[PDB]
Amino acid sequence: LDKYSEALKDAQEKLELAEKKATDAEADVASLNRRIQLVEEELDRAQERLATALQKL
Amino acid sequence: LDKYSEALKDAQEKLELAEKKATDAEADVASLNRRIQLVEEELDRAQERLATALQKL
Repeated sequence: LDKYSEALKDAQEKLELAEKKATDAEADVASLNRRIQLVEEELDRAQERLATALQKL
Repeated sequence: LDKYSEALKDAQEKLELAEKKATDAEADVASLNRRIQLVEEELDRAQERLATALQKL
């Protein structure tokens, strides 16, 4: 009962931590998706500014 | 024993699933991290190309 209870408190805590890791990994997926998109948008802007600088050049 | 064994297999399944929520979220953030590294590297390369175009300008 204890082998399972202990395995459970550990599986359950590991779950809370895996769920937390998932929460954080997902928070990071979302925070990075935001950041990736921000760098993609800023990249498009750098590329547009580059096309502009190159046309001005 | 069954209550703990079941709660355990469920904590373990939830754990494997949460680990996969995290692994998939990790795969996604990792994909995104690769994208931020590549896009941000291009942001900076575009920004550097831009700085170059602007300096040349």
